[PDB]
Amino acid sequence: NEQLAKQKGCMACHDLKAKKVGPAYADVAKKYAGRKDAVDYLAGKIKKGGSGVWGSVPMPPQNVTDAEAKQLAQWILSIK
Ligand code: HEC
Repeated sequence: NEQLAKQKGCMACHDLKAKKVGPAYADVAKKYAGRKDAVDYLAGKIKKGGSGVWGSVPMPPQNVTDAEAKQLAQWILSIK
């Protein structure tokens, strides 16, 4: 929803249409669509991190469960 992206700290480097540090959620959903692994793939870089798709900025790992992480990839996609 929204309170799940604040208490955690994902909005720190993200935002619907507020290009700041990380890739705004909106842009993240546009990068994928119809993929058969957009949930495991996204949530994958969510519970681990990495870089190379948005530049060289190496994103840090996060401490989230595969459940809330799955809701962040399914919710981020539902966002235009
Ligand atoms: C800044 C210190 C960040 C914090 C804190 C979080 N994320 Fe992040 N995220 C960041 C960057 C720089 C990137 C892009 C990697 C790069 O090339 O630099 C990302 C990317 C994501 C993605 C998409 C990755 C993909 O497969 O394209 C997701 C889904 C994502 N981030 C989720 C996420 C969540 C849930 C966070 C809170 C726990 C979070 N990020 C924090 C930078 C930063």
